[PDB]
Amino acid sequence: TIKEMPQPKTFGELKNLPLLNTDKPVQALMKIADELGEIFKFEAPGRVTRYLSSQRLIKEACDESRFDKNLSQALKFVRDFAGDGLFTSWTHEKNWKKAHNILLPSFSQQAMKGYHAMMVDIAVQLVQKWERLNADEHIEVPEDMTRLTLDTIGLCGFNYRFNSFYRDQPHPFITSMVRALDEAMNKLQRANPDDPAYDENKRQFQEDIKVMNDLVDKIIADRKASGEQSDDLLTHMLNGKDPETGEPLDDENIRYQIITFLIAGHETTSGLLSFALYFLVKNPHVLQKAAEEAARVLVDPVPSYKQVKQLKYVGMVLNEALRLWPTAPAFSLYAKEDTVLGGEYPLEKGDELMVLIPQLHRDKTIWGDDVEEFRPERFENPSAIPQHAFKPFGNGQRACIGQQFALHEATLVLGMMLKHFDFEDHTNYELDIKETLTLKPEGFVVKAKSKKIPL
Ligand code: HEM
Ligand SMILES: CC(C)c1ccc2c(c1)CC[C@H]1[C@](C)(C(=O)N[C@@H](Cc3c[nH]c4ccccc34)C(=O)O)CCC[C@]21C
Repeated sequence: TIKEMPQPKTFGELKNLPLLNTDKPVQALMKIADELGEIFKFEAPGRVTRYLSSQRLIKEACDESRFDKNLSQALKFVRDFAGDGLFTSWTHEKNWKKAHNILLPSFSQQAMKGYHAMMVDIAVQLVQKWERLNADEHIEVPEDMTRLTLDTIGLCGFNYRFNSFYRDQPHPFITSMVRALDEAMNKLQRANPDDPAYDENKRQFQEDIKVMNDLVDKIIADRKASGEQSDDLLTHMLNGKDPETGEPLDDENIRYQIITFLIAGHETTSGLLSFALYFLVKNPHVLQKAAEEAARVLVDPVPSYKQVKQLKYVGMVLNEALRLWPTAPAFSLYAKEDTVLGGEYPLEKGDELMVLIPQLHRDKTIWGDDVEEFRPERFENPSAIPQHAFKPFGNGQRACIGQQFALHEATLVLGMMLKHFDFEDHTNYELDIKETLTLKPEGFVVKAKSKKIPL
């Protein structure tokens, strides 16, 4: 039976647009989904989209014969500096399939054996930082996790050291990247963007793009000028040929790929580690089980690749953090042809869908009544999970190319943190989720008491 779609409250001629005039739009859309259910229409002047929250409908949205990746307005604003890199390109652009074919082997689970030593380099810098704190001191969790994830992708990506553990103020490239990302996100709720009042924003945005291009173009030119073969993605991109076209990536597209990886490794991955540690300190029995696994498995001064693979419970902790607060919380699709969603909702070719991942991950028909509880054991038997119920890394050929990298890095770092320190929630931290490009537990702080185990 063809059904009328619910719609949240309207503001006359502005329709639903003012609902996203908020500093926590994902959390606002989750509350709307709680009220309206598995699908709702969102209208603004000149656009309509449909927000999906149920596994029943998202399993159909994930059918690549019926739906392809759409560039949200968010991605279109980020494309002004990420260009036709993998994340901000349409599936039909030549540079998407070329870069996908060239880079897939560099991002495989087996490729992680080659990045492992570099990931350990940065993970040891984090452990040494925390070992060197004085008794009276605390840890700023998202800040240190971001130092770690940014430095890991810089070193594994391009053999470039941001040296984030040597700094209070970000590296100048990172101040320009963060300010460009903040401008991109700010433009989503900026009425009259061509008001001369925004001339200062536009000048600054162009300066920040120039800072990013200048450093990345220099690193690519320097690498071509040296002939050096390294264990990094830049070597793979300079040498690689697409088997289909037989072509390599050009230097401009390589720059966009590097900027794309640095955005990804600065945002989503540090939020995963921040939320994982938040949930562990709030659930001491889970923390104890994870710490027991780390002590049993990590028997050497630094972890081996194989030891990280044997941190099964730590991997379940990470999946359970991704379930509750996935740090890339939505993605957009368009209908390839006219189609009916869920036997109830007719769509025309081109019609857009948004997948609200945190709400999908709270579908009680999948996870049961205890959906708000942090219970990593939910992931003990993943064959029991119905199709498309768990989507923190997106869908199909447009799924996260970085998934294996992100999870290897996070499992290694969290394993070492649990081996080396006991943790205290010394402030009884009240979760406050700040929304930018990503989600983070803003102001999350802990104390770490060394177990005095040498590296
Ligand atoms: C916990 C960490 C991460 C999460 C939750 C995450 C999540 C996602 C999601 C949901 C998408 C699909 C976006 C869409 O459909 O519009 C995506 C795409 C992508 N991610 Fe990640 N990501 C993570 C880490 C990384 C890392 C570390 C890298 C690279 C080093 C990376 C690179 C990418 C790229 C290049 C794409 C585009 C892939 C394509 O369309 O060909 N991500 N990610
Ligand atoms: C770049 C990646 C990492 C990213 C980051 C944040 C968001 C996305 C993706 C995609 C989804 C997006 C939200 C939830 C979203 O639905 N937006 C939609 C709808 C929309 C909101 N205001 C607009 C102004 C003009 C045109 C469209 C829009 C959209 O962006 O089209 C808005 C906040 C940022 C967020 C989480």
